[PDB]
Amino acid sequence: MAVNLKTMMEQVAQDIDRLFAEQLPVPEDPRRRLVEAMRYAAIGGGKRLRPLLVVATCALFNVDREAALRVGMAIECIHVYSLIHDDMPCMDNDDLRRGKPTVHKAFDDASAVLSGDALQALAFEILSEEKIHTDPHVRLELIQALAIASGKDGMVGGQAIDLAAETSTVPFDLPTITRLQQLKTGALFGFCLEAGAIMGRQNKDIRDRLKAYARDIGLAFQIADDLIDAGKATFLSLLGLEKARSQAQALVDQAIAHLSVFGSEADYLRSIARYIVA
Amino acid sequence: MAVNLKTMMEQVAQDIDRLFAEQLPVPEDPRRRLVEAMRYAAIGGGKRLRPLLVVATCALFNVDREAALRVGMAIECIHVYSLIHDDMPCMDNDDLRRGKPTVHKAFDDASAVLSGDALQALAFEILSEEKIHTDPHVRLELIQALAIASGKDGMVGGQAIDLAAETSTVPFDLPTITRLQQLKTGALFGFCLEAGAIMGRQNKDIRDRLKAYARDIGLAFQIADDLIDAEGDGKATFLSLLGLEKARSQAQALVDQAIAHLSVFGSEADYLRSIARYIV
Ligand SMILES: [Ca+2]
Repeated sequence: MAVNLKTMMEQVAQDIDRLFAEQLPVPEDPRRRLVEAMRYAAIGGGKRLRPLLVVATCALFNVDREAALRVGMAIECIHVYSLIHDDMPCMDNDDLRRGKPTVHKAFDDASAVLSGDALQALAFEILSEEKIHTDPHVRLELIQALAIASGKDGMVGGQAIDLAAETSTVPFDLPTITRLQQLKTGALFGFCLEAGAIMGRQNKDIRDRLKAYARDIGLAFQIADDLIDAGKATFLSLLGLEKARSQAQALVDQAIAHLSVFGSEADYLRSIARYIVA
Repeated sequence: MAVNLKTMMEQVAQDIDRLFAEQLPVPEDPRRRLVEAMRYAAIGGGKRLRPLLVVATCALFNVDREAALRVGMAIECIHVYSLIHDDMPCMDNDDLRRGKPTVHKAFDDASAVLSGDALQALAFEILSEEKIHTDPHVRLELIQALAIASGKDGMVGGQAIDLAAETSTVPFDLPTITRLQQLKTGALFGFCLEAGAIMGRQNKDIRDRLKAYARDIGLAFQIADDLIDAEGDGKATFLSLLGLEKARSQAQALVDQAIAHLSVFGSEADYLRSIARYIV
């Protein structure tokens, strides 16, 4: 099961890379720097957790594979742009990323701002195209979901809470850092899973179960990260080492449990929760 | 015509303020600052030129007025976020915009980055809702058009060309600054006019006439801007390249050209006609 996953992963990574290169031809005009920055940030980089989730979820319902990949690129556009902006000096001020210089270092601050801005627009351009799905109602569902997942009630909202924690001398509580995770990383994860239910025209019960999986692995992910990282409150600082470890493991079990109404079609999502999140 | 135009402008301004206020409730969780930054930028502008164009174009056909206004809010999301990101120290460093301190000044740099980021997302959320149009294809057409108009092949692409001009010692030529305008400001104007055609379920011939109007007023607007800014005093501009007399006459000709695209409409197009003349 870990081998079928490790190879799904590689197929996904090379496909997303292909899609981005194809989506981002370098224009023969002064937009050259902008698009080269977009390609620099979007191509080659991450392990494509988000496109992977989209592909693995769409596989529950035998969704058109190609369209599933493009939805993957759309969510990855949002993820990548968020990283470009997060890395900037006024934010996390990071010099490196994938062992490679961040956009504002390789290019400049303004190029980082604009390349991120363009990638957000591109996510919606991609989702909007007819190749995604013939049912227009479907495409609208994906677009509304992504817009909510990306903005003030989603990823950016989470970024903002994180910024508030860093600039406040009042330590946050467990409910607030939980809400922080739900928005900062959980919104995009939730989109990945929900996109599958949408692409498959599934019912509320199935939609709810997939979003619960996303909810639970997202939290497990952050708890694990709060452990790996070792002044603001964290799951480690609030739960302590022992309970944080046990709660991360419990969340993984829970995430898998949400998929229990599925047969073996849900096996990729099971593996993702273990051999990646755990 | 200018009298009704002023009235429409004041009305659109009030409506857009109402709509943004309703769209942006302030949470008591730590997202408070983000949303207050969004409200600060979006509310109490602001001539709302882009909402005005949407409203005046939808008026050509039988489009629900509140729906037209919401599309106006959506395009204004893109415009406002673009100003927030443009004012930042990384870009133009403006501490002020029409007597109003910029977001990074009233708040901080990080809040300006995020409030702009959230506003771009908000534009697409707004367009996706059924409130806009019962027909799903109308909404999808608007969304596709906005994403193209906003990104690397639109507004941000234009922003990039401008940034390239400012950080190079090689003066751009007429073709390049023409492309610069088409993208930097022309793309959003194009959306405003095309949105009216889309909301009105209009044919390709009508859509093209409207986009041609946007193209012409957008160029005229930039030429007039190149003129205005010069009156109040080294990258190439329409003024530097064309010279004073040619830039003046071309701005004027472009207004006439913009209006001529509307010759197939009756008095319902008077707002758009006035707006074009106003852009001078
Ligand atoms: Ca600028």
